[PDB]
Amino acid sequence: MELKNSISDYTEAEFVQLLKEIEKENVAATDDVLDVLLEHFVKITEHPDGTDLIYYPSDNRDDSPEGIVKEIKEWRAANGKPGFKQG
Amino acid sequence: MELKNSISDYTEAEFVQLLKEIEKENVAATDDVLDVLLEHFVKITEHPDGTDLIYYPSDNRDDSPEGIVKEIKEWRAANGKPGFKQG
Amino acid sequence: MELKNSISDYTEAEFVQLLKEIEKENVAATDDVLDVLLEHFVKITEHPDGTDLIYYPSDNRDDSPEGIVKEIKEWRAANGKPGFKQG
Amino acid sequence: MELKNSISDYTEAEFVQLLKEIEKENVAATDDVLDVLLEHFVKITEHPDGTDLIYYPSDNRDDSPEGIVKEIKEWRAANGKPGFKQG
Repeated sequence: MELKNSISDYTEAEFVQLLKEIEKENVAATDDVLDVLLEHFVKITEHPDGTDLIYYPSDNRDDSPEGIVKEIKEWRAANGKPGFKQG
Repeated sequence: MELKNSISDYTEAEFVQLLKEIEKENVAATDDVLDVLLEHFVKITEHPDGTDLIYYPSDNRDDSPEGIVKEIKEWRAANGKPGFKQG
Repeated sequence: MELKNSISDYTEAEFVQLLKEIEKENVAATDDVLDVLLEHFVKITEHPDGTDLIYYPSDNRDDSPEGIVKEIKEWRAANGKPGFKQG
Repeated sequence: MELKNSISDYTEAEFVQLLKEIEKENVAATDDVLDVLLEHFVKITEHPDGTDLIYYPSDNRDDSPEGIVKEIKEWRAANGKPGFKQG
């Protein structure tokens, strides 16, 4: 197992792909994979709003993976915390 | 016959027409009008790629006035920037 | 922190200010801050010449912050890239 | 010209000098320069508490460039990550 524990463990491209899986499982017949991916997303982002980031986007941004990534990046910088794996 | 300050001064159809006009200017005798048009495109879109959206387009997107508009709306939306006027 | 990952995040004045700091750090007894600012400069400008603009000015151009800024301004404009924020 | 891409490029003494300048930059009304140094700090250390290390120090160690450096050193060694250049 090649486990990712924090956001620095990720690159903006790998995180975008994790968000695409979530979108894929959101439309899936069952929520079994979805429930686990949501828990992982909440744990690696450390953002207080949790899954609200996915389900309730602020009016300005959209709920695309890129818009969510931009939201996280901005909030990590604002709070002086490390972001993704820079590349 | 209006001076357009930003993207919110354009409806999407109007912008697609502007792109069509850029195409014709591309084959005109001089670049005098083309250059003013290209500078304006950069100004209103604010996209990092600039005129590359027209000339060295993303492969995962269709090279057409509509493929161009799509990319523009998506990048702006993802980035929290205002889009086109309604029409 | 506030992220400024693009030239459009700076007005020309803020950029001249940035260059003024580089000018100061360039003659300082320590180079630590200088090196961080030089990498930022190259990354936000995207100019193929990089730091040569600061150290090796063209024959009619200056290595003053105002002249380096003018050179970036024209270069991006000529190449269909977005410019400085409003101011 | 080498560019300090990681903590491996810094000896402890250089890093300390870097934090000393960040601490005066707080005196600097150019948050633009300070924000660039802070982004670099967070990037090279990859420590969880990011800028908290400098601003909201744990009252467990000393609030000084040398105290911040010992902690990073400690955390990196505890985490199996590369440390500072020897010198």
